Amino acid sequence: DIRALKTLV
Repeated sequence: DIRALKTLV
């Protein structure tokens, strides 16, 4: 879930 700044998945 938390990595960098998610947009599409």
